[PDB]
Amino acid sequence: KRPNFLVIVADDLGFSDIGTFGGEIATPNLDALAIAGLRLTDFHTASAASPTRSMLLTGTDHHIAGIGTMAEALTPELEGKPGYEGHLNERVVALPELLREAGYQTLMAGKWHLGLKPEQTPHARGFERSFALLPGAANHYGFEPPYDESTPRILKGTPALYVEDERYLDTLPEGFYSSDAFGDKLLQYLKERDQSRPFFAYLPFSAPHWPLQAPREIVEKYRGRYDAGPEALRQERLARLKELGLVEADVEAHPVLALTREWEALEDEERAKSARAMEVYAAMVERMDWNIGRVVDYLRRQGELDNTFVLFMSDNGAEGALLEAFPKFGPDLLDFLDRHYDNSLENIGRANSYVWYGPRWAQAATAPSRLYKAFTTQGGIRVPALVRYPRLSRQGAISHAFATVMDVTPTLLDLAGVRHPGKRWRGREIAEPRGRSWLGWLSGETEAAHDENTVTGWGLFGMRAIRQGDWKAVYLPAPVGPATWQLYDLARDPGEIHDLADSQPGKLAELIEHWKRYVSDTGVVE
Ligand SMILES: [Ca+2]
Repeated sequence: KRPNFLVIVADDLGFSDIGTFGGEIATPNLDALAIAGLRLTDFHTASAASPTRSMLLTGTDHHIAGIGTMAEALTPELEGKPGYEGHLNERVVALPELLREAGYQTLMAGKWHLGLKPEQTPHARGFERSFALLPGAANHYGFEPPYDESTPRILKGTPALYVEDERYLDTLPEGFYSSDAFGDKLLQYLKERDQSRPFFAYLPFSAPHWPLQAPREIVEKYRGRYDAGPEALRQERLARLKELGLVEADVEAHPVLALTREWEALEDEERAKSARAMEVYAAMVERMDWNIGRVVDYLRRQGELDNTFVLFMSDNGAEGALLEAFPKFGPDLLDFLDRHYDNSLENIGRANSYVWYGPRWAQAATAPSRLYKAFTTQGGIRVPALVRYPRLSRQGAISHAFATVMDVTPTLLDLAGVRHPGKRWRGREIAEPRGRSWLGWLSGETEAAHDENTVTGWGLFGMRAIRQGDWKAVYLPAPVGPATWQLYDLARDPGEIHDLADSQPGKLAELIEHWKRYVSDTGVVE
């Protein structure tokens, strides 16, 4: 029989957060899947949420699929540019659209971030059943601030805007907490399914994305765990990554860069609030894991899990952003939060708190990689991923084989026996995948789905990367980089520390040719 699919996406989860990826956070359900499956150390997304999601569900690049930049970042200049529509566009066909016409039941519960309008919903784009947060974020409990002209832009852009199928919801249920509600709905849809046909189940959490919020009883489990701070944590993560074989023992970690005060420079009250944010974060991840368990355990008891291809991934690097640092997110975010929320120590994590853990906590989870979410360095794009499917040969191991989010759609089509329709679908021109099916690799026929000549690009927020084999060039503009192409050998320098631009000018030049072709193939506009 054709397999089921369960595609689970964490939101801004960091590389070493989960237990089997070197973390101290309780993730038993994921860990059971991970150790019996295949853990990926060289799996890549885009550097931010909607770009990644557009790639996941198409098998092509975000600049083609409609999210050339984030909608919330769109300009009048970028306006009519193809692929910069700000929603999944009609130049692509989505994975669920293809499966659904081939007899799969398409079921989703979670964050969408691929369009706000009726014709852009999961219902519109291939899901027979869906319960979805349409924006990029929202209050986990559905506590909404006043909305008027004076509301910070980052809050105006993140209302708790939910749909079920075609119905825009006017209320949320009592006791609504995002991760629990997604677990509840997806379980509902699975229990309500036609058991005589396969399913494609999509479970995009909004945890552990800001605002950091979680049940108090889970936050309590972490009381005091993070009192030694983000650098002490980074060292624990690095040690554990090397003990587990996820990173080689000789790997040189990128230095931590931030403009904030280091832990030892903070006052006791400042530390206590920052540590509490990280305790809350941990609980978000544990609670997400618990919901995943509810879904997976149900499938297991049904006798369906072993014929379910289970993919878990984060959508981008850990979130190091200081939301107060960007005037576009304002005006006066901190003041608004001071007047509308309660970020007192004892209230952090509750519905009427609103915190984010910042650059030092984030870089603890991306280490040894350079930087974090919204950068084209490895910190922003290399994400934890696991595949559990016992029909595959490559299970029980850790793989450092190059892989991307664009490989997923072709892999699942392949397993489903469903052909990509080529260049036309429903009477319109569509893009063909840029990724490659993982089947030969995971079936043990080949060592990897890519090779030394594979070329992949990235570009978002003025930053660039271009990679061929294990050679990668990066471009970070001022004030966050040198506004010049830097060149790295990822096989020797996973931390992107040693710029080889001057010593290997021919390799850089080759990569710059690839970058131009990437721009041209995908329609990148800066
Ligand atoms: Ca994200």
